[PDB]
Amino acid sequence: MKWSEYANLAQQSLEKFYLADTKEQFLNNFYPTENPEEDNKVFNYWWLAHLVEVRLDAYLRTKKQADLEVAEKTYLHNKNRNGGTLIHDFYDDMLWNALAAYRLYKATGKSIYLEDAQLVWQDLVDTGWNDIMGGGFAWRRPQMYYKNTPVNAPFIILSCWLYNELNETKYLEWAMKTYEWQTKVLVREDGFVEDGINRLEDGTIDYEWKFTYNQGVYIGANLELYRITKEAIYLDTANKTAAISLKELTEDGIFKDEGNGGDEGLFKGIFYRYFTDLIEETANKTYRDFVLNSCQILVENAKLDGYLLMGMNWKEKPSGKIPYSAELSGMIALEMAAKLELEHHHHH
Repeated sequence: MKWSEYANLAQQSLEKFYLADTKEQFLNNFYPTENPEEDNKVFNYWWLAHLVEVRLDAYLRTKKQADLEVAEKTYLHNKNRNGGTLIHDFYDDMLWNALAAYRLYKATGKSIYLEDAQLVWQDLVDTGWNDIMGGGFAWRRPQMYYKNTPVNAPFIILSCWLYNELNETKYLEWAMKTYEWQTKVLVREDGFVEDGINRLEDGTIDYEWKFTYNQGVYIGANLELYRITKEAIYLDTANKTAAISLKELTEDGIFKDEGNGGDEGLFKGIFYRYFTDLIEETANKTYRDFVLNSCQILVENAKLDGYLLMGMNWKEKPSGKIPYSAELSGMIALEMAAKLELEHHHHH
């Protein structure tokens, strides 16, 4: 089965294992789910933001209107569960949705999605930044002193996208301002990206919170700025972050576990997305093979009744309670493998 076909199977697998009993819920958070009521209490607004993105990946691959519709329907379901707006207490949850909104805008051409993305950017600029810890956007409204990567890196990406779209200087200025702070405060000399700082109001960094998605979004931020500025530092930094990530976060061809919590299940999917952008920008065949080889391990072990149930550890057979966040990273990885399989040419 080709990668494009595995991506299609992955797309179908989500509802196979997560379709909820009611249309209102849409998807159960876990599989299996012995007690739906309790397991579904948490509204994973940010998980759904990434589902919109993976549904869009399928559309970009197929060009089928039906696929774009599933993406839009998903986005509206999420926005409406959140009260008919993208505004949320967690600045990062908002950003993931703003990124999905922009991609939806580019695919549908509907102005409401661009306005949604712009509104999120504006809300962060108007309320999320302060000079505690020297700058940076805060994690959530009730904790304005805690500055972390999940908020700052995605904001840089959103700012760059908005800059290219609207051509207003404020977008590039904020992208640069945020990048400078992010790099100075949360990035290691060798390119490793720390999760955040001052979470406990003690001014320290969570060094042991080594997560793949922090590396991924920093790579994306660098590539977006490289596209706009063309300064070597951005491409060089993207490469260093990618290299250190593979060196310290992987083992035996796959990424090591990052935690049994639900949210962590989505982390490596996010890395794969921006890591794939680096691959296309640099034509790095070693990194290209890492993606394809890791996906091979996933498919050789995630089979379940003809479909794919993809947990946190890609080498192990599907076991225990699995959040669809993990399912999403598997789906993202396969869509990336499928894209790589098309051998798109970007540079000679």
